[PDB]
Amino acid sequence: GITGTWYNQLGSTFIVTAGADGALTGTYESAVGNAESRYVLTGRYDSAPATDGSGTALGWTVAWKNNYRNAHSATTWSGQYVGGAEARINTQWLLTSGTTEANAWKSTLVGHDTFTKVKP
Amino acid sequence: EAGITGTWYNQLGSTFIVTAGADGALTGTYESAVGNAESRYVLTGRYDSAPATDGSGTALGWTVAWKNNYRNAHSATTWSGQYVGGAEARINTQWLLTSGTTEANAWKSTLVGHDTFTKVK
Amino acid sequence: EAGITGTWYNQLGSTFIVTAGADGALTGTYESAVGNAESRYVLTGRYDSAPATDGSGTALGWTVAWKNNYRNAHSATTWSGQYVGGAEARINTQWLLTSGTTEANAWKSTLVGHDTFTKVK
Amino acid sequence: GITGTWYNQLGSTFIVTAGADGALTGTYESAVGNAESRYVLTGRYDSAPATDGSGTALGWTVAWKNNYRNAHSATTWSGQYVGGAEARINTQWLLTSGTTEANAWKSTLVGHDTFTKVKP
Ligand SMILES: O=C(O)CCCC[C@@H]1SC[C@@H]2NC(=O)N[C@@H]21
Ligand SMILES: O=C(O)CCCC[C@@H]1SC[C@@H]2NC(=O)N[C@@H]21
Ligand SMILES: O=C(O)CCCC[C@@H]1SC[C@@H]2NC(=O)N[C@@H]21
Ligand SMILES: O=C(O)CCCC[C@@H]1SC[C@@H]2NC(=O)N[C@@H]21
Repeated sequence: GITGTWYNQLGSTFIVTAGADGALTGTYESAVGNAESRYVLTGRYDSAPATDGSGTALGWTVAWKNNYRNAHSATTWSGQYVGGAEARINTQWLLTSGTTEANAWKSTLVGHDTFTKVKP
Repeated sequence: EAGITGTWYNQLGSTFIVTAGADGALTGTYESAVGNAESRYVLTGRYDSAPATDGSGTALGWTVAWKNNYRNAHSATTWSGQYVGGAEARINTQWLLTSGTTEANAWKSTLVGHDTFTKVK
Repeated sequence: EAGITGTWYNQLGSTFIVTAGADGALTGTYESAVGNAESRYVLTGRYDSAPATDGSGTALGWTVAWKNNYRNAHSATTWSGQYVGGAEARINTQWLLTSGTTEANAWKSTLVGHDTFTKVK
Repeated sequence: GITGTWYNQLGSTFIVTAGADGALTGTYESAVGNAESRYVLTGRYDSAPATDGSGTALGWTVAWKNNYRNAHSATTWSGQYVGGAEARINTQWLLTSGTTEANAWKSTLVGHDTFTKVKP
């Protein structure tokens, strides 16, 4: 299932609980960037996916402020969970930093992360 | 926080009602004017609760999974952006809408776009 | 084609000069108002030369590599979007700006945004 | 170098020539979507990359019209070439379909393709 401890290709750790009615709640620890230790995350997932082989849509957010650091930024991940022997969460993400209006054009990074439950 | 909290409408005519908590939480409901959607959907997200004071926006994001007690689109949108405060407050965003797909169709699972929200009263 | 061909300016104040060829080619120059850029840069792209006639936009895209004979930013932007014709013609786009990075920094190589171009005369 | 025949994770074939001063010219054949046979592509790349280990920035466009089909759409790929024993081109892409104004919100797909010169 979605609940568990996940790792992406960068070595970041995503610990999440999927509530029965669609909540995602957990913590995120990034291996890269202006980040240290765990950050709060919240999100949502489709708690009644299609029964045709399709993945389960989901998304979550981290604001990059915790007791250690504040990067004045937030990332959202949007993607789908694909169950099976080697379960996967495939995502695309948007990292927005707070900027002035004149620099808003360069406020948002985009990328893609794939998660599995295999520990580095 | 008082800044973010409130009712907002985007260029499509969608409605965003949000509460910003002291801990960095965003909670509320979203009603989309378009797509496979009807009525209100739960949203949850996070914002920078101690932002820069140097004329920068406040970073934030939130998610809606497009399932409520009336419809299920088997999809989820995330919005990533910044709140720009002041008397004409704005939330400027980019978003990713992922649909659940089969593996063969995963290449076409995700739409991208941008929404600008205006605060109402 | 006559529609796309011309001079266009975006919300940043950047300048796009383009010629649309009968074969679907776009050629021209781009001058950015912002970033690690000065003067004009070559652009090349493609457009749908036989678009739908049913009130839909004309799909198109183009690339600028941010090297000219005056500066090199070691980066490239692609714009993907549609031309909306008529007396107030627009090109509405989303873009991806990739910088060359080391492998360890590749996760932060790409910016995303959106530009709207207005045709001038 | 960039010039050559490349394949992505979907099995699409990208045949390209990198001109000395920054042009990319070639053809693209997609394994998926509303597409058959080869399509014209053009793009640009950094013809004098940094000498610090960094990749070479590049991008290209395909409009999905050829003598067989017209999907009334265009894709742009933005990314970097990474040389070495197993050269790679890592990209993110935007696929815009012509739409009415009211449907423009759903006009643009986003994804990511990785290319190598290894034939399936
Ligand atoms: O530098 C920052 O502003 C905060 C840390 C951002 C790290 C990002 S989020 C997207 C990507 N996936 C990760 O696991 N880490 C980076
Ligand atoms: O069609 C779906 O799968 C569900 C509805 C998605 C509607 C989206 S979310 C991004 C954009 N902004 C809105 O206010 N509505 C659309
Ligand atoms: O800073 C760079 O690496 C080169 C200049 C990039 C400027 C970009 S491209 C997308 C956006 N639209 C513009 O008109 N300018 C910026
Ligand atoms: O369906 C269409 O509108 C035309 C074909 C699009 C296929 C795309 S482009 C991005 C992705 N990478 C590929 O190799 N194929 C798909």
